[PDB]
Amino acid sequence: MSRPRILVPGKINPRVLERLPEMFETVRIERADAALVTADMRDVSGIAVSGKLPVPLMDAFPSLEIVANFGVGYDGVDVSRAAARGIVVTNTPDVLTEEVADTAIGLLLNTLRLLPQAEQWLRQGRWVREGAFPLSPLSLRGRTVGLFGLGRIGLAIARRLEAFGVSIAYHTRTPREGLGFTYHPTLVGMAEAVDTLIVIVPGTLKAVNADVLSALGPKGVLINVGRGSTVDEAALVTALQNGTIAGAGLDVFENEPNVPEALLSFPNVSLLPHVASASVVTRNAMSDLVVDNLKAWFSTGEALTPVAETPFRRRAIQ
Amino acid sequence: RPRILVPGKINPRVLERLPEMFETVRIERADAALVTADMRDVSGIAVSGKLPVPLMDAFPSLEIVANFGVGYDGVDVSRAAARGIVVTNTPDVLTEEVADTAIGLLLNTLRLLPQAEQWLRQGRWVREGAFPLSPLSLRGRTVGLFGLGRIGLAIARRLEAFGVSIAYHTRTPREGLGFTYHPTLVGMAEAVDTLIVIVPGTASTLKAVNADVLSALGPKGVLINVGRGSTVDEAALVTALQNGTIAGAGLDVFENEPNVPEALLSFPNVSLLPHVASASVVTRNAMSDLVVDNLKAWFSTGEALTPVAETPFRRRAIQN
Ligand SMILES: [Cl-]
Ligand SMILES: [Cl-]
Ligand code: NA
Ligand code: NA
Ligand code: NA
Repeated sequence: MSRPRILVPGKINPRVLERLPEMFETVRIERADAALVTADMRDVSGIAVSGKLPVPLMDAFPSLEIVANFGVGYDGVDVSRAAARGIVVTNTPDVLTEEVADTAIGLLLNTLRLLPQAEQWLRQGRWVREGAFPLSPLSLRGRTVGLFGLGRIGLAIARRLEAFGVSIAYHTRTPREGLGFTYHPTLVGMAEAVDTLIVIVPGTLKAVNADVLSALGPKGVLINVGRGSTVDEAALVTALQNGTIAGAGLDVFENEPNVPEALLSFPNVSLLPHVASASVVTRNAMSDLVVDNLKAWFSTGEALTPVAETPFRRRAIQ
Repeated sequence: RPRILVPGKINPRVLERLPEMFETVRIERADAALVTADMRDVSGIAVSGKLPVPLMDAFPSLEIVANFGVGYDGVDVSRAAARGIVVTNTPDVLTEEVADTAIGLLLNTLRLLPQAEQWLRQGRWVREGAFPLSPLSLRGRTVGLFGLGRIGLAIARRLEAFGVSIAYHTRTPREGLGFTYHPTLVGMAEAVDTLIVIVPGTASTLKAVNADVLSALGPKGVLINVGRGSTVDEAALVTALQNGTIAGAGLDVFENEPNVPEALLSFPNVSLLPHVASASVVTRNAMSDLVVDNLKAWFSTGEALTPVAETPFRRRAIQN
């Protein structure tokens, strides 16, 4: 049994490790580091990876055909270099869409209604000793929501928001035919028109800058759920400090896991440690898609979810 | 001008607007001992919470009690009805806000968002790494509503957009709705994994969510209570959580508020809120406006806006 050999560098969801033996021999190295590649490993034809895949590691495998990335985001893979070598890169879209949309709505409600702070009030004994938690100055009722980015996650968020009875707008570079939402050709224009901005664009130039936050306005609320941040964190802190905007909810940050100290001090801010897809069920589905991409490639010659930059079918082997 | 008693604490918007038509009479607590002789010309009450019968019966010219809240358990409505006194509540203006809170509480219970936030704020994301993956999720869940009404329909509307199936239990089915009806609470709890309690709290629904219901809900079961605390058998809930009979709970209401038993505070799979279902400034302002506009409508048009079912009275001797 000469089964294809798949490298796994460093940590990965254990479900990937569990399922690879269905078709593959797994080659483990402790870190994503070309120094750890031995001569025997040079027949490796696939990689399964979560996070950074340095180019020297990728280029240590002359027979490499496919990189199966864990996550919808694949920033850690040099896709231009992969494309140049005819290497297919796959990601995990679709299976996490609904879970991410759920998290975004949860974060929005927690930011507006202060539910985590209400719970802390109760757990600190203050309901007993001091009385009712103060009324939340904000609410979802009567708000107008602007989506920066659409895609499948944006459509899923928009679908939820319609059912809460809020008006919905969106900004993308091109409008979507068919949708009954208001399209804004510019980000600043949309931020002007709405009081609630939800950032779902993947996110070096931070598009949500001082000008955008100022347009959002004094009743404005910013929600960021990304794979990276396109929010100018220093500009956000300044806006919150000065009352330029009314509140914010953030699941993603410029330099995770580090959150600037100033953001932790505001009473009108909700902070989450990048939990958008972090359920057992959804991370299991992401793991399954990594493995099923590899299985499709080696049993049929085409991947399930290849990225846009690598539209390749499997080549002949001599 | 008609004189309106306000006993104890009430949203300041009520106090602000009463002078549009009324003289306000304030007493520090809802206690008949605080009523003086010159207050006996009072013709209306605006009240939040309990209105003891001796306080209500201290006012021989009382015509109307405008209750702050959709619930009016604190008013003895049968005694009011016997005296020809109209009681009003504040329905409709809080429905969407309450539905929002229910969905927020559900998501927080399933995905552990408040605990995730505490993990971050305690410095544990930095020092220890990722918050654990949540064992539960809204994905693939089946939701059973105990009670329907306008709040239940608003919750159902939200849940449809999350791609979860909806079932409901009430004493009689509703014609027209495309939700699955369950004739019994235990039967629904068997069929679903998520039970949301919204039913109007009555003597009939008291401790209806009992050991049998929670056991039927099952080991992936989650209980959300945004109705009355007394609809859930609190001791039975604690036992079920302790033993893993159910997987989690989210509670905005309790048997003896503001007291929450110590055992409930210890569970890592439980979200607890201090009765905040309608507690935004915008929604409590709308509730305040409806209290005052009920009083204004009574005295200036001869009928109330939102009289309760037990006191379907219009004001006598008015050319309206
Ligand atoms: Cl994972
Ligand atoms: Cl209030
Ligand atoms: Na704006
Ligand atoms: Na069940
Ligand atoms: Na309630």
